[PDB]
Amino acid sequence: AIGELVRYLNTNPVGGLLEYARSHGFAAEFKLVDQSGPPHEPKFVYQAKVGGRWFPAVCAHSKKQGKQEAADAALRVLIGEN
Amino acid sequence: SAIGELVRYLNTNPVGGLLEYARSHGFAAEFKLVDQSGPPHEPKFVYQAKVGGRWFPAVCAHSKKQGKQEAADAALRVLIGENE
Repeated sequence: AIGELVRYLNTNPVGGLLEYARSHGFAAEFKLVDQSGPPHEPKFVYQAKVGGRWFPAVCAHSKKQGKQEAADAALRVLIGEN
Repeated sequence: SAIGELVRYLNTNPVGGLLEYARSHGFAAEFKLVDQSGPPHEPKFVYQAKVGGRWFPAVCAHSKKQGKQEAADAALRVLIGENE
């Protein structure tokens, strides 16, 4: 359980968080909280929601990185709780 | 928690509501600045509430006062969703 959470924390945290959700029968989702900036310097704020619970919101410079940064924050919260 | 718990604070005093919730669990209610953007005369702020080891939905606002209010309201609505 904890081992499965640590496994993909670095290489693919979205994948690790999605598998945690799948193992418990609920969803992991990545809320796009905000988009700012001009095309040459876009900024996104993302936050994970897993099974009705919300996790630290994070910033990033792409949607793809934003989702991974949000998943990383969520996994670290979950690793600590377990 | 029972139907109606915390509903009193919605749209009247959401920050004070979250402060009361936090005290009932022995924690401070925290409002975290997540991001700031825009030019100095038209800022945008993203805030989210935190109570102990629990996090709540992040929200966007044009001022710190409005961001905290909205973050508190979003947090209360998550908590009210636990009522049954």
